[PDB]
Amino acid sequence: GNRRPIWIMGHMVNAIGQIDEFVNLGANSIETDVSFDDNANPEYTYHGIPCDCGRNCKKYENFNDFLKGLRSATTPGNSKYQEKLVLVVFDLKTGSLYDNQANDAGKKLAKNLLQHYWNNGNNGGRAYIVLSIPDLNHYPLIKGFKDQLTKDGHPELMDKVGHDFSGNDDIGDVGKAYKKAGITGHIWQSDGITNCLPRGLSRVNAAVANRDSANGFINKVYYWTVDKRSTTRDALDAGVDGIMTNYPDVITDVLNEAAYKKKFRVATYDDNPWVTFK
Ligand SMILES: NC1(CO)COP(=O)(O)OC1
Ligand SMILES: [Mg+2]
Repeated sequence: GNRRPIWIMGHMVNAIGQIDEFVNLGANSIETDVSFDDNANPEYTYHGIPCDCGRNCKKYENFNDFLKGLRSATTPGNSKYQEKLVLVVFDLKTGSLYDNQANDAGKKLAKNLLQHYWNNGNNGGRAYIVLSIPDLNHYPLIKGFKDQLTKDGHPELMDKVGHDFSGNDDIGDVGKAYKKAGITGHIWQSDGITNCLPRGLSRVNAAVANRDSANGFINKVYYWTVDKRSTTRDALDAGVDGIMTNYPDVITDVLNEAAYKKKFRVATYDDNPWVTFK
């Protein structure tokens, strides 16, 4: 059959200069951490210690500066345009917020993305965006984000927006969270653990099983963080759609192996990230 399109997701891409670094190593997507201030406004692209093994944890930007850089990287005609960069996952570090600030945080995020990434609809960045939320109880962030885009007069940008709950919750609990949020597509399911620790495939297999069932709710599955060729082959063998990595070149090398070239290909802008692969 057709090759499954694969997102090679650069991990912890939090300084503007790292966007090119990861894309030039083969990533067609990046993951960026978003810290929030005491008012639920996005503040920095900052992960902080502890972080993945082998990585500097403290590179960061003002969030809106990063967005402007991401916009340059994803706007056709810009001198820094990277046609290959087609998906950005924002790892929303909402751990610092009270639960009743989740909706507010979504609204503030939408205002920043609209102003600095989508440029108020004037020739903005073209990448698809995943809002990745680590706590199922923060699902009201999604409605806040959508209602703010709608108030500002750009509800159509939701077409470029998808969803992830990154806490490794039980898959049934995840689906109930989406049901409470009223979400019925554009769903990515993360599964994983820091590259510092070992992990098995039980939950990622269960996520794949949900995605490929007739009435599942997951559209795409990605495994993180994968820095080794053998783990990459395992995750591809299990049928994932995305691999998050500190080393995009390692993933690329496996995908260029002859047996994997026949079954996978690097996703491009015309691969809709919200559509389950068949
Ligand atoms: N959110 C994850 C999973 O997508 C895990 O934490 P992280 O900061 O390593 O980024 C990726
Ligand atoms: Mg992260």
